[PDB]
Amino acid sequence: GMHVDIELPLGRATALQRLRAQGFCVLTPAALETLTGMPLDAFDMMLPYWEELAPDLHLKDGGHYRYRRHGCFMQTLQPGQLETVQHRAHWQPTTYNALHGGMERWFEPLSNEMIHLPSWSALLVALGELFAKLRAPQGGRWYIEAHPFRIDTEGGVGRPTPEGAHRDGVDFVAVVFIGRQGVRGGETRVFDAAGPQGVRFTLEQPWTVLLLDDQQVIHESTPLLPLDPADPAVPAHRDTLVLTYRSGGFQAPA
Ligand SMILES: [Cl-]
Repeated sequence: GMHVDIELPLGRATALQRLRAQGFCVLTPAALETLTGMPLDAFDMMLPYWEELAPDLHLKDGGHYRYRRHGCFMQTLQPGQLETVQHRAHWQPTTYNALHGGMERWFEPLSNEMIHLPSWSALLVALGELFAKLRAPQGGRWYIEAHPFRIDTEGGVGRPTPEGAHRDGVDFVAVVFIGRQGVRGGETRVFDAAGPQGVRFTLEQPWTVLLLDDQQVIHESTPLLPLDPADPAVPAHRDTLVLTYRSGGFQAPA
């Protein structure tokens, strides 16, 4: 099988061995603290922004209601720096073989206050430094997109993704579990992209992080189901943060 390190904290060197060997690993909240040098209280400062995400009104597929925001960055590895870049669209071609065309989506920008938190930079930088140890990006630069999400069961019906498991068309992905209430389901699955092996596990502790080598694994999560569907007024949602890292540039039409 494959290792789901969801109970014990991985150090950076073990996390690297895991990503090389199986193409993903899980960092417990304690492992994230150790990796980033930031205590969990500093990460908690980000939580109120998940109450202010913008509705994503682009799809009308009868799925659960989606809220999000979007922001992009460039990380330089030596000398280390992280900087914002101008707000930009997110590309969604029907295939990562696409050179041109496809859908470009404008979302609302991340809160400026959130991106100036110490934990925000600590998070993006530490993960970039880790990922560059597996596969160094061209010119020592990562192009990073951040997608904070809330999926709310107050409306819509959750169904399996038509496409099944996906990759993101980048080099590395981090899925950070931010929180959840009033729901079950939302189980993550990670599969070997070139073999039959897979794992299932449910992220439950805030600041648990799933690290993915986007060229070696594919992933998905199962639909949410309200714990108390009989009662509307009880909040029922799941919060995540998806960070993508890409060499060369942001995914974009030529
Ligand atoms: Cl690609």
